[PDB]
Amino acid sequence: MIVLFVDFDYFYAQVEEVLNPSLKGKPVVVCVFSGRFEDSGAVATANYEARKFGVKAGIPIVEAKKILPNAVYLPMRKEVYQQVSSRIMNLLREYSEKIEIASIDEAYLDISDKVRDYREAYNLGLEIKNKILEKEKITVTVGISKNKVFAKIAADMAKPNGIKVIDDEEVKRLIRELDIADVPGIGNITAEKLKKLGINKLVDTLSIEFDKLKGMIGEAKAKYLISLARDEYNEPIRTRVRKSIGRIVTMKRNSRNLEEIKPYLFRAIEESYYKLDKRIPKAIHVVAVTEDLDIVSRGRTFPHGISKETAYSESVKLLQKILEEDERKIRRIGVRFSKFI
DNA sequence: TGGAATCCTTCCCCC
DNA sequence: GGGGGAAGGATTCC
Ligand SMILES: Nc1ncnc2c1ncn2[C@H]1C[C@H](O)[C@@H](COP(=O)(O)OP(=O)(O)OP(=O)(O)O)O1
Ligand SMILES: [Ca+2]
Ligand SMILES: [Ca+2]
Repeated sequence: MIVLFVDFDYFYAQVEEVLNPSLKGKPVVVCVFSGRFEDSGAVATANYEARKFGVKAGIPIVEAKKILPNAVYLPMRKEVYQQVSSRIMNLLREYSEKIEIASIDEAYLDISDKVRDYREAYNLGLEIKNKILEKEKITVTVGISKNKVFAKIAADMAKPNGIKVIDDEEVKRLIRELDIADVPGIGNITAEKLKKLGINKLVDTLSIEFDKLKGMIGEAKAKYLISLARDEYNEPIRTRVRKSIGRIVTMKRNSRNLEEIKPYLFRAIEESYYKLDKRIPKAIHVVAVTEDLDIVSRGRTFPHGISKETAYSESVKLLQKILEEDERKIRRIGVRFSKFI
């Protein structure tokens, strides 16, 4: 068992660089304009030029202009990055058949049937970093170990433009040494529960009675951290498929009025239906982001697939259900479509 | 901001 | 008691 994990660096920004090389050397910030005010929006990502000054994914765009008033700010062109990504995936598909496409910018490859050890793996690493640098002009970080979680961690250490092997002895210290907050799947809310439980490192997971751990963070998560800690996590590489498709959009004002919201909602369905493209959903959800950034959703499953005129009419009922059941104003509104035939 | 997975808890119908 | 749903929310990650 030997897993290789690949992670395209500062991806959306690097793609705008590849597309206009003049941009190299300059701090680049790829933004998502919400279009309420001027520069209402958030940061989708920035190159390391910008990132070293605090500008990063999820700070408002106004906050990023106060730090770097002369950086280059580009609106997000997703469809573009979506295609460049595909082309690269295809490249890796020739390095192995066992390949999990994790996100727009990550993939793990099972390379047992291709390689004999951590030296031969390394070489395959550089063989690939190179081939992507060559064909597509994009730098990636490569992390390597016995499973996916440690391949990913390896990569976090080695970024950007890095390559790294975490071998079976280094995994051993890391269970003791690694801060559990730095484990994939443990976000701020689990990190805090785990601290008040006495777990700051991966290895303190064993010192607790399981059923207390289950009681704090869930079973699924508890079994995960446990197996990880017993050098015993070993989930395989899967070809995961889209389970849902949707679209959420921001209104120029916060509103409670049904006629004010509807056309935002209809545009969301429209784009959603395009994105489906010969896919037929059985489930529609209406998601609202209320004025204080809380998220409330109402939905419905059908026995048949959903056509557009049915998605139109049913979506308005579920939005009604939200206004009725929740007293707050509405900042964002959209749809998600799941349960494909 | 915008997208999408997965888990958990609760409710329900019913052997 | 338990299987099998669905629905709504919570959490994470990119
Ligand atoms: N919070 C976000 N909001 C919008 N888009 C995001 C967000 N996070 C990530 N993305 C998008 C843009 C990123 O380029 C892409 C990949 O994310 P990610 O791999 O974590 O970091 P990154 O590619 O920007 O740089 P890095 O090399 O540091 O990981 O997904
Ligand atoms: Ca990356
Ligand atoms: Ca974290």
